[PDB]
Amino acid sequence: WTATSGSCKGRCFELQEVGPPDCRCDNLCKSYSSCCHDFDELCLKTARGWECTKDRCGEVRNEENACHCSEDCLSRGDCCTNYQVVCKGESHWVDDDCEEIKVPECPAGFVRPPLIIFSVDGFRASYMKKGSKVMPNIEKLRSCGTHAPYMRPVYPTKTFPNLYTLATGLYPESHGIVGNSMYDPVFDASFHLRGREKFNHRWWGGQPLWITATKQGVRAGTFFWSVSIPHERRILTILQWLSLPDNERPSVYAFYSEQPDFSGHKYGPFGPEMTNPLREIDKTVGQLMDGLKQLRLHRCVNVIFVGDHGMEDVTCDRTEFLSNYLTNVDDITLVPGTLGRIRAKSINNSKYDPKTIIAALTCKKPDQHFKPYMKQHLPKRLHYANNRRIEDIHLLVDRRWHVARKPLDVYKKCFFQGDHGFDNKVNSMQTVFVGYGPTFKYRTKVPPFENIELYNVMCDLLGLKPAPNNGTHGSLNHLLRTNTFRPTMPDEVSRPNYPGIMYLQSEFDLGCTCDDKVENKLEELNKRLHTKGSTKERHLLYGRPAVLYRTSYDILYHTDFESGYSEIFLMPLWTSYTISKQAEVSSIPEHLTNCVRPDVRVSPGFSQNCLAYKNDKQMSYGFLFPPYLSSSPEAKYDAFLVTNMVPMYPAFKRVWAYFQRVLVKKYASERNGVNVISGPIFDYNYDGLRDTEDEIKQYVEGSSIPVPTHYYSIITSCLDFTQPADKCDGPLSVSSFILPHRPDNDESCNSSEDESKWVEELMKMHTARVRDIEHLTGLDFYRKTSRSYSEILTLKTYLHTYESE
Ligand SMILES: *[C@@H]1O[C@H](CO)[C@@H](O[C@@H]2O[C@H](CO)[C@@H](O[C@@H]3O[C@H](CO[C@H]4O[C@H](CO)[C@@H](O)[C@H](O[C@H]5O[C@H](CO)[C@@H](O)[C@H](O)[C@@H]5O[C@H]5O[C@H](CO)[C@@H](O)[C@H](O)[C@@H]5O)[C@@H]4O)[C@@H](O)[C@H](O[C@H]4O[C@H](CO)[C@@H](O)[C@H](O)[C@@H]4O[C@H]4O[C@H](CO)[C@@H](O)[C@H](O)[C@@H]4O)[C@@H]3O)[C@H](O)[C@H]2NC(C)=O)[C@H](O)[C@H]1NC(C)=O
Ligand SMILES: COCC(=O)N1CCC(c2ccc3ncn(CC(=O)N(C)Cc4ccc(C#N)c(Cl)c4)c(=O)c3c2)CC1
Ligand SMILES: [Ca+2]
Ligand SMILES: [Ca+2]
Ligand code: NA
Ligand code: NA
Ligand SMILES: [Zn+2]
Repeated sequence: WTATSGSCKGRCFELQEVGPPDCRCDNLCKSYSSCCHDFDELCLKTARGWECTKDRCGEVRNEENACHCSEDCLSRGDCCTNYQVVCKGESHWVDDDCEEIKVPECPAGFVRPPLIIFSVDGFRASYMKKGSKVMPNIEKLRSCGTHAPYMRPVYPTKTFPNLYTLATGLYPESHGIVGNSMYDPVFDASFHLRGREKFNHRWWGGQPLWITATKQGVRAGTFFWSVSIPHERRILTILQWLSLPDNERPSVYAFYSEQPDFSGHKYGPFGPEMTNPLREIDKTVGQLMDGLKQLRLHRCVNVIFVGDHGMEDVTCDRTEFLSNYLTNVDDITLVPGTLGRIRAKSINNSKYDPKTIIAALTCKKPDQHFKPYMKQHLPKRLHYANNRRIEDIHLLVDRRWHVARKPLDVYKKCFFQGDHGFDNKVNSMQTVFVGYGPTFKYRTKVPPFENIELYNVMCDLLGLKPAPNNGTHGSLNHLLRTNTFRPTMPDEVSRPNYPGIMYLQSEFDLGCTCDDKVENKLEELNKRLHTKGSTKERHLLYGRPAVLYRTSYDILYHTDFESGYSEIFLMPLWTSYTISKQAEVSSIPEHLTNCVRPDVRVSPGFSQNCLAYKNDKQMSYGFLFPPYLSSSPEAKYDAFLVTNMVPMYPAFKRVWAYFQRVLVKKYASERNGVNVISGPIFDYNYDGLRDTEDEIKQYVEGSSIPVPTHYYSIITSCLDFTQPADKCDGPLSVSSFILPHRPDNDESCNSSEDESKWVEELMKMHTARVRDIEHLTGLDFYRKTSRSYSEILTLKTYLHTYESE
């Protein structure tokens, strides 16, 4: 109930929202149908349009007009945005030369440069180049300020998850807005873009920028807008708030545009109809910049021009139907479209089996345009599992395609030609970032980066301490002229032990055998030096990783590799080795096929054992440092130490052996040497964070050997590939992966073929950031380099995407 019989007189676009049953006058009242009776009349004036003309100059004020051209308008803060241009001989902002903003040039009373965030829905990254001839204002912001060639959205690449990620610096799994459409099984409620349900605060987690600012005494309202408020009126409202008294005026502002997304869904990303919406958005930026220039704020404010996601070509006829795969299609509920999410129709149904649904959807048609996953099996880079609103069954849909339950869902609603929501590494889903103002750099291009990083930067821009979030604070310092945050390396929590030779062979009863008894002071001191760390500078190029939790571990040195060996998990946490361009690949000798050797530095009680692998009919083993890459037949014995062994399913060993025997050498050839760090990951509760010992759900049968959920590698070389990896003087280049440790290769439809036809494709799908591995391991990498810490943080957030240009 609303008593709509109050008034908006003197209250138009008020900042403090007033509580029902009293009527409202704020920018959201229309969405709630709760505006006062006279809101349209007083707050949504339209008379005489949005622009001054020559005949209107110095007019007598008429309060009915949409905006004003009278002499008093500048002091009232309510001129039309072109007033100085038409009536005072001023130039439009876009026609002015660009001039470096070295210091903020603000009116008296401004405590700090305001921040204006201009967000555009569906603004695909390539629009910046392809539409540049029709977007002169946007082109000036881009060429004069700081810009990236593209910005990576979060998955799913939908509106509400991405806009709220921009506001919070959190993954959708953490902020709770996991789709444009969501069902919560605990609320027994569905969230849609259309409807009142989305108004309930129970959906919205984390701490958005407006709340962060308000808590710290910086004034800021929410970033939402009612759709029916026209763009010209949103801009005039922002400019009027900027003319408020010092004690009343906000420091952060948000404009939102529904375009170009709206027309993109109808016409496709590059439909001829798309030129006009891009023109109209550019005109709106022009209105803002002209308005700022009138108020002498155009060299004071920091402006961020930012998109939520791009747009792909998608039509009705490119739809896969679940009724073509399943027979029981009426026992499921599907969230459809550019992603699929599947749950049971009824919770009273104990005859609902996710296993049988997955099997009936796996590699069933040769051209199949989607792939089913249990959520914990999705690529870890998506960070899309740790929330009750994310269904156990997920469908990853090919770009350009849709999934639907039954044909009747599609014709009983071709309409549309565009859509979005696909994997966030897809080129068509990439969006835009431009920063312009005193605090951003001048005429500067930055590498592509993830939208999760922006919350920290906006906090820096406003002098705020960020709430805990998923950005890496310092990784975007290169965007800023000043206000840089000074990041520092986390302190190491556990110091390693360095064990010497402490155990005789006969103390071990591991059930292992090796043909190694086949037997010089020249070469005995030599190998003693190797065991002491003489080759360590070759194989550990960036220092040892720091362990950021409490644990018991040993450093083990060898000719060809170094490791950090966990006495708790009975295997390395990390294994580090360098392979030059000139390195040679060899075989495992016949006599060494089943060789496993006790390590006389490590107790029998803290070792794995061969008998457990013999008894476990499902589980086999592999090695972290590959025997194929030994530097000599004598060094090869080190690779068969029990302390280099890890548990591996035979299906996974096909993947791992191909990576070790073929791909490491190929990368060494291409990149002029590589340094590799490899290791296990345990994430049984799919939270993206390292498991404690008591979270492990699976062991090698009848032992205390824990089974990893994933295996990682981090592959580093010189950015200047004319220098070898082990003698690099400048910036680094990295690619990394987090491969799921699965007992089948059901994910790869071509797995019955030779590894050369499917393994590398799998690895590409499971590409990762160094920072993702750090979360999953409690390790901190690149501790000892010649590079600045901010640069290393940028390197740790890099993702190698394997898309074209
Ligand atoms: C990305 O960045 C984010 C942000 O930094 C990282 O997420 C953080 O992870 C922390 C570790 O998991 C976690 O800290 C825990 O917080 C518990 C208190 O939780 C509430 O308070 C916070 C702070 O105000 C709030 O933000 C939380 O909000 C969540 O929940 C509501 C719904 O209730 C949502 O609206 C919101 O979207 C958000 O949901 C997300 O998080 C929850 C987990 O909290 C998930 O379940 C959701 O699916 C969703 O992802 C909460 O309202 C606190 O209780 C924890 O402490 C326990 O654990 C320690 C172990 O050290 C133990 O010593 C304590 O005793 C304690 O145990 C008690 O609780 C147990 C569980 O019920 C119980 O078994 C015991 O008996 C004890 O009573 C813990 O400190 C933090 O909340 C989140 N924050 C957010 C915002 O998500 C994220 O990890 C990053 N991702 C990556 C990959 O790096
Ligand atoms: C976290 O706080 C939640 C909260 O304050 N509320 C819950 C939500 C509640 C509410 C009330 C009325 C509304 N009217 C229109 N739209 C559309 C709308 O603005 N865009 C499409 C643009 C937009 C801009 C910023 C963000 C962010 N970030 C997002 Cl996601 C969307 C609402 O989304 C909307 C939301 C307002 C109260
Ligand atoms: Ca959108
Ligand atoms: Ca975990
Ligand atoms: Na076995
Ligand atoms: Na297969
Ligand atoms: Zn859309």
